Amino acid sequence: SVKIFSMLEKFGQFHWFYGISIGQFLSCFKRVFIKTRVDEILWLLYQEVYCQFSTALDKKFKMIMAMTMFCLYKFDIESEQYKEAVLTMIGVLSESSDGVPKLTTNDDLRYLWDYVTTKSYIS
Repeated sequence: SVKIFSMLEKFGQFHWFYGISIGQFLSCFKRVFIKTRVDEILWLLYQEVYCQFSTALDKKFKMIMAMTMFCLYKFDIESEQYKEAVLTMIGVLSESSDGVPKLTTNDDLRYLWDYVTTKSYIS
């Protein structure tokens, strides 16, 4: 929760309209409970905070926030080689880290590689 709030306050200090309210965050977290267990609360928290605070951002920051929440959750859940693969994927998307990833189970990674080899950046 505090990491998500730090990301949201970074967004708020970027642009004036993109601010975040602490009371809004508590209301969203309460409505999570209104609408392996602890991981299920964490999953519902991520899904609901995105579903509420995505509409306050434009499309480009929508992709920003979506991909960075997916990255944060997957760093928390998966292993170190997975994290290295994700960082290498973001680097080759950033034209900075152009190299082989720790490709292995992680089925969606081959689909991401299929998307990126054809230079389908938007996909």
